[PDB]
Amino acid sequence: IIIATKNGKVRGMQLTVFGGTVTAFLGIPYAQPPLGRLRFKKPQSLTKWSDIWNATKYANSCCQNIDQSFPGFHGSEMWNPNTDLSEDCLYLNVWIPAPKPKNATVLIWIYGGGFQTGTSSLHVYDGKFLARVERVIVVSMNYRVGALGFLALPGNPEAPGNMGLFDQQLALQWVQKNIAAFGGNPKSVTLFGESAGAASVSLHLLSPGSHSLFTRAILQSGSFNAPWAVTSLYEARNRTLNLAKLTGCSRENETEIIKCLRNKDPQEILLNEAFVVPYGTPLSVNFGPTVDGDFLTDMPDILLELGQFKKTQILVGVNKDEGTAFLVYGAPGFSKDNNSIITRKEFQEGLKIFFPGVSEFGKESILFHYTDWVDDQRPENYREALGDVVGDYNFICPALEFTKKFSEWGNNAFFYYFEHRSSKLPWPEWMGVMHGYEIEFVFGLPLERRDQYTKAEEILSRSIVKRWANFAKYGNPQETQNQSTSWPVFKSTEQKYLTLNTESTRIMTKLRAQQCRFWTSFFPKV
Ligand SMILES: *[C@@H]1O[C@H](CO[C@@H]2O[C@@H](C)[C@@H](O)[C@@H](O)[C@@H]2O)[C@@H](O[C@@H]2O[C@H](CO)[C@@H](O)[C@H](O)[C@H]2NC(C)=O)[C@H](O)[C@H]1NC(C)=O
Ligand SMILES: *[C@@H]1O[C@H](CO[C@@H]2O[C@@H](C)[C@@H](O)[C@@H](O)[C@@H]2O)[C@@H](O[C@@H]2O[C@H](CO)[C@@H](O)[C@H](O)[C@H]2NC(C)=O)[C@H](O)[C@H]1NC(C)=O
Ligand SMILES: CC(C)(C)OC(=O)N1CCC[C@H](C[NH2+]CCOc2cccc3c2ccn3Cc2ccccc2)C1
Ligand SMILES: *[C@@H]1O[C@H](CO[C@@H]2O[C@@H](C)[C@@H](O)[C@@H](O)[C@@H]2O)[C@@H](O)[C@H](O)[C@H]1NC(C)=O
Ligand SMILES: *[C@@H]1O[C@H](CO)[C@@H](O)[C@H](O)[C@H]1NC(C)=O
Ligand SMILES: *[C@@H]1O[C@H](CO)[C@@H](O)[C@H](O)[C@H]1NC(C)=O
Ligand SMILES: *[C@@H]1O[C@H](CO)[C@@H](O)[C@H](O)[C@H]1NC(C)=O
Repeated sequence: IIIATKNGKVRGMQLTVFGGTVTAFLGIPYAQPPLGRLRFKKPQSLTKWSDIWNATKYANSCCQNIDQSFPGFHGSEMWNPNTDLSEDCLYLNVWIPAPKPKNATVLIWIYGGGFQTGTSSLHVYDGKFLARVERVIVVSMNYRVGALGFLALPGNPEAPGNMGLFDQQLALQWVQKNIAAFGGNPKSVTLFGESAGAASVSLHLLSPGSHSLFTRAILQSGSFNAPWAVTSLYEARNRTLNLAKLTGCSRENETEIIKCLRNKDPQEILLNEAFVVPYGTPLSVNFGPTVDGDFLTDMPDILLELGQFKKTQILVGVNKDEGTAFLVYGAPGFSKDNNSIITRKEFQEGLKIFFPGVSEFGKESILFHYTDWVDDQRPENYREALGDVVGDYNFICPALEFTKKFSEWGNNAFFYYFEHRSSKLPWPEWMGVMHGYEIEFVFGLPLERRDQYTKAEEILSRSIVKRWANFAKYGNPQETQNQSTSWPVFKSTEQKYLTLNTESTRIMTKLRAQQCRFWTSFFPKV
């Protein structure tokens, strides 16, 4: 089966899914390979081809450093690239239902990974289940990460910043020009993403050049106002310079620095990325979105606060234990291979790791607000508190504050709190409902009865998949047939949200109220 696109013909492949068929187009190029003279620049439009492009395998993943903290462990290694790294990585995938749809809603996935890592080819991003089950079209794209995707010399078009975001945007563009040929409705496009993918989605809501490239948006465990999601022009330029020094590329002509960085091998840029921040951490967003005056015209907190964003519906949510995963990537006394009971002094040391440039008073105030124990003697008190600190600060309270503020400008918003721990989760139990482990439910992996998910999990994924698809098609994430709890609109006053679990889906109000008044109202002053 061959589809004629604006740039040439592309050949796909047939997939058997649940006694049905899905047509997959894996690895369609959507931009000139950003190579040589093109490294660090915005993505350039693709010159047509005459032949038939074979889009039958995932393309190259973009260059990136790899998580090597747990070699051989599926809990970490399932997130690492599963295709060759290359700078030639600006490709996208398309899953379409078979038989070919007539006017199908399109779902576009944007992966996370702190803007330093990630790839669309991961097993948990397989769109074939959504296409089969809900008859939507699923699109995902690779986008540049790290310095190669977000190196910033603001104003300088040789390295303007936000290239990876313009990569995402050129892909949304491609869907607008082409998806009708695949049976998709370019007027019914829902972006969805997780973590840095969700922050990306929220920034497309703010960027005028994306306003007309999509309809609705879903934000899973991420938003641009998260403290890790936007690099300051101060940090960015200090980081660009440190990368220059580290590679022998320091110059006075800012443009000649870039020319110098353009001759370095991709691996020399990767090696030196970690050290551009003196507070070196494997959790460091070394190179991320900036206020570039192109993609972002202003500081996004101002745009959010003053209503300068796309007026549409959003679906936003978080997981119960967003913070735990990060505790084994540097916090003292923590291990995935034991229950990580930590002392007060280990907790205090963990705050220093996660809040590096923060005053002593700032850290004491975190301790004060998170160590008023319901029981003094519980040995896991400090271990649980540090997880909640990292998750509330980095994910939950920014997503809640994003939703309140977005909804105050009159748009329907829906907030969820995912609290199911996957029965297959390879990480230990004290880690709970981890960051990233709703994704397989969203993509319908538990719908495949053959892979050891329980029956309760099949049903939960089935409902979630239905709610996501109804949100994308109809702006309203209900499951209307199986006497399901109705999902209320999130309002700035009521703050109602829906819990997602295998047992009882219920309606609650004002998630982490006390914790988020601390993080959102007080802590930004310290
Ligand atoms: C901004 O950058 C300077 C320079 O960073 C140093 O050089 C880089 C190539 C890289 O290898 C970093 O690890 C280096 O730290 C920072 O200044 C350094 O600060 C640390 C501690 O703050 C100090 O021990 C070093 O001696 C300093 N080096 C120099 C040359 O001043 C600076 O902290 C960075 N951040 C800010 C906010 O200014
Ligand atoms: C849980 O484990 C951590 C990590 O220690 C490593 O992993 C273990 C599973 C085991 O293989 C150890 O030999 C490894 O070193 C423990 O943290 C260490 O604790 C000891 C004594 O308290 C200390 O000397 C080390 O510096 C610690 N390492 C750190 C902080 O990175 C922790 O004590 C274990 N906790 C429990 C309750 O078992
Ligand atoms: C891949 C996925 C997004 C689904 O889940 C995860 O990332 N993990 C869950 C399990 C551990 C593995 C580490 N992830 C690999 C590299 O990802 C990053 C690199 C750098 C910064 C990052 C990230 C991710 C977030 N931030 C921002 C940040 C948030 C909070 C505290 C400090 C930083 C995967
Ligand atoms: C593109 O593919 C054409 C047909 O390939 C068919 O499907 C793939 C998956 C293989 O199983 C192959 O044996 C089949 O014939 C090729 O004939 C054609 O040469 C390919 N073109 C390029 C440029 O690779
Ligand atoms: C698809 O739906 C849009 C409205 O959402 C409509 O304008 C367009 O003509 C439709 N295209 C079809 C049915 O081919
Ligand atoms: C050097 O800097 C000048 C401005 O001072 C700029 O116009 C020129 O393009 C730069 N040269 C190169 C080779 O980039
Ligand atoms: C509704 O329940 C039926 C069983 O009666 C099940 O087969 C179906 O998948 C459910 N639909 C949704 C959207 O959960």
